[PDB]
Amino acid sequence: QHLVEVGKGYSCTSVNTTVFRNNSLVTHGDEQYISYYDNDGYLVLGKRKLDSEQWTLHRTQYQGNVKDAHNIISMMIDGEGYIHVSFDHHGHPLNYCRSIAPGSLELGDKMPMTGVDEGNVTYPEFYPLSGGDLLFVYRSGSSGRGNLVMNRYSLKEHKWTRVQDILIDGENKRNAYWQLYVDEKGTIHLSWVWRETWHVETNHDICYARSFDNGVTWYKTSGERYELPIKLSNAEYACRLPQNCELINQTSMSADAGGNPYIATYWREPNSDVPQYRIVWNDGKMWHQRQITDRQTPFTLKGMIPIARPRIVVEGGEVFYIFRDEERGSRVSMAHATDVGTSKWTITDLTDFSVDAWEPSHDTELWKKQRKLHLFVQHTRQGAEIEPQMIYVLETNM
Ligand SMILES: [Cl-]
Ligand SMILES: [Cl-]
Ligand SMILES: [Cl-]
Ligand SMILES: [Cl-]
Ligand SMILES: [Cl-]
Ligand SMILES: [Cl-]
Ligand SMILES: [Cl-]
Repeated sequence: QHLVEVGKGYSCTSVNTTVFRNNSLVTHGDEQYISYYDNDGYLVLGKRKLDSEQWTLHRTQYQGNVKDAHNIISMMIDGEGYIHVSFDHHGHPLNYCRSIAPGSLELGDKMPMTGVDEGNVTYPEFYPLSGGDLLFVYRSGSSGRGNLVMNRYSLKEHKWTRVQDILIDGENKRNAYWQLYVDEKGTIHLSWVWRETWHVETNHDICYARSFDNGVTWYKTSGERYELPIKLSNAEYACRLPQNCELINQTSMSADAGGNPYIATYWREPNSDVPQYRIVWNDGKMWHQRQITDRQTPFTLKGMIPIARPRIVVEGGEVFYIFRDEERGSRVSMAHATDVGTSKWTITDLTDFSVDAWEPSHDTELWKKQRKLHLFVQHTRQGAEIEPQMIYVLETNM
């Protein structure tokens, strides 16, 4: 299992290593790009040729509040090769920059997208759309308010426009926590859990929608077009799960080449106090679930979480499931099923060392285009002032 050194980065919190960095690492053509905060809090951008281990690294003019692990960096490359990057939010005005030129690590000034509803941003996420355009998703609101906002970047006009103002409706009652993926056919997939009130134990259910027209209209797997916005009552339930089953929020999802969705998360068995890793997927006709490992060690979300929220990639039913577990010494770990429906899941460790509070993020585009799995790997703590730890790209042997 081959580790490619990048550079040392901040490790006192998990800001560089959350599951919801979309993306920390991204390939365009034969170049791979990475982003992180250095030990002084500066946003660093880097790139290499995929056939080299020599990085060009550039400390930008920007800093982030790295003591708040919410305040992540998400990046993406558009069809003309410009880096788009958004960073350093926890209910704050939008921070968004772009490369000054194709493939450049140098950024211009902070810019608006649409200039509307950009005062209270959390969780910036980018996804590439067919033809070179980009999608941007974020949570708008402070003091417990949350709403999913979705924009599109037209490569042609070089501008952002709003796609949905209200896609998921909490009806002034509840919040949602979501994840998305744009499949190899350009379909946008969306899944989420509800959170009924302040407390994490009030998370419940896994819901799903998809769009074939870059976010304008939305469908269920069973073919019905949604009447928007999507509420508790009309949502498609991929998996019905109660409150108080240790169901976690804000994980990740993927799809196979055929456009079938796969969702990776965790929750406990009814007759147990031990959360277990899960996969939920739809085969075109039915939703299924499987438990990935047989953990022994209990924990509860109520009141550092001992396991990481997961990532997955899929190849025609074959699943590679990336996680981290105190039971395995907090190494980077992988579970593999030849066939998601029927195989036993074989577990291996991808690092021989602990990465502690690390969660996985991966080069989504390299998997889609080249079927290679590269992970952003760095030891971090749930913040003790520790020395910055080396960031690697882990090039996975499968
Ligand atoms: Cl190595
Ligand atoms: Cl700054
Ligand atoms: Cl929300
Ligand atoms: Cl994607
Ligand atoms: Cl596939
Ligand atoms: Cl079903
Ligand atoms: Cl088997």
